Formats: sequence, structure tokens, C-alpha cells
Amino acid sequence: EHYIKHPLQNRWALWFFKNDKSKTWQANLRLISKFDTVEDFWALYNHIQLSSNLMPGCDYSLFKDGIEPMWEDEKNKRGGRWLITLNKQQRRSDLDRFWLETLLCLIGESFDDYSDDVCGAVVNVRAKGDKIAIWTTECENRDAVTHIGRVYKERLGLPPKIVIGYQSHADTATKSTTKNRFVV
Ligand SMILES: Nc1nc2c(ncn2[C@@H]2O[C@H](COP(=O)([O-])OP(=O)([O-])OP(=O)([O-])OC[C@H]3O[C@@H](n4c[n+](Cc5ccccc5)c5c(=O)nc(N)[nH]c54)[C@H](O)[C@@H]3O)[C@@H](O)[C@H]2O)c(=O)[nH]1
Repeated sequence: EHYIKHPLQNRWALWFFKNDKSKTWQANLRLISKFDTVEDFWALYNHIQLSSNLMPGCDYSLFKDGIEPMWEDEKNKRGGRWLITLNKQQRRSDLDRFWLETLLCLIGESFDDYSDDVCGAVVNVRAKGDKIAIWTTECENRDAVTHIGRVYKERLGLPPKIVIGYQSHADTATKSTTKNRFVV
């Protein structure tokens, strides 16, 4: 009846975004819960919906405690994201897998000397095509951004034929195509 808890390096918060066009974007975001142990992560993951079962327009976000999953956050305003784009068939094939490995990538501190630059990750469930992104705190840190993208792409088994791009939040938020600051 003894249950050991394995600590994580950081405390993490899972966020949920609901699809509702009658409310503003900020009003559709809500905090689910937080955790800082391996056991509490799986407890949360095992009782929430899989990403492939979300209604279109919904998001999941896992960010470090104190960072909100929005581009106006103080830890995100100068940063950016490595973006992955999936087709419709990739949803049943790879969406749930890619998201779980992403979650374990985050909470495992798998980015060597640049783990502190990581802010979180977001998965968007969209009818036009699902997206998964890992957010970093500073888009001008070339060593941090390129290292995080290389580790992330390899840890998710993506073939080298597919090229993933990094984009600044400030550039994305003012888009009137969002150019890539880096490619891996
Ligand atoms: N009323 C109502 N309308 C909604 C709602 N959701 C969509 N629409 C409208 O629906 C139509 C079709 O687009 P869509 O279905 O493709 O939504 P999308 O596919 O999600 O596109 P998006 O990603 O361009 O986001 C679209 C807009 O969402 C707001 N947004 C998104 N992020 C997350 C975010 C963070 C970093 C990088 C990129 C994104 C943030 C953020 O961090 N901080 C703030 N302040 N705003 C953020 C912002 O305004 C953005 O321009 C369009 O007219 C939409 O405006 C809604 O909740 N309510």
C-alpha cells in the first residue's frame, strides 16, 4: 500500500481551450490542473480526453507553472514555437502518439542546456488540419532554438524529408505567411 512519487524538475500546468465563437478567445481558455511528479502526470493523462477525441477547434496546452499558454505572456512575448502540421489521416495514426511523446519530452527536461528556454507545448485540433507546437521563451537565441528543434524532431521520429519551421510569436500575432526564423 506504499506509493512512491517521482518528482519532476518543474511544475507543469495543463490547459484546455473550448471551441465557442460566442465568447472571446481568452474566455475559452481554462486551467485543468497542475503536477510535479511522474505519477500525477499519468493520473491526469489517464482521465482526460485523447487529442484525437477533442471537438474541432479545441486545444490542449502544457506549460511551466506560471506561464500562461498565450502569446502575450511575459515569458512568451519575445519567444516562438516549433510547429508540426499533420494531415487528416495523421490524426488517428500519429496525433495522440505525437502529443504524448511531446508531453513526456517536456516533463523529462530533454533539451540539455536549453531546457530553461522551453515554455510549453500546444496541440490544436482543427478541421483544416491538426497542429502541435513547442514554445520557447526567446526567438533570437539561435543555439537554444535550433537545439530544441533538433531534439524535438528526432524524439518524435519525424523523417528528415519533412522540414519543420520555427516562427516568432510577435510575427505570428501580427500576420496580415508567417516566415520561418529557423528550419530543422
Ligand atoms: N469569437 C471567437 N473567435 C475565434 C475564437 N477562436 C478563433 N476565432 C476566430 O475564428 C475564425 C477562424 O480561425 P480558426 O478557426 O482557424 O482559429 P485558429 O485555427 O486557432 O487560428 P489562430 O491560431 O490564428 O487564432 C485565431 C485568433 O484567436 C486568437 N488567439 C489565438 N491565440 C493562440 C495562439 C498563440 C500563439 C500563436 C498562434 C496562436 C491567441 C493568443 O495566444 N493570444 C491572444 N490574445 N489571442 C490568441 C487571436 O485572435 C487569433 O487571431 C477567426 O476569425 C478567428 O479569429 C474564439 O475563441 N472566439
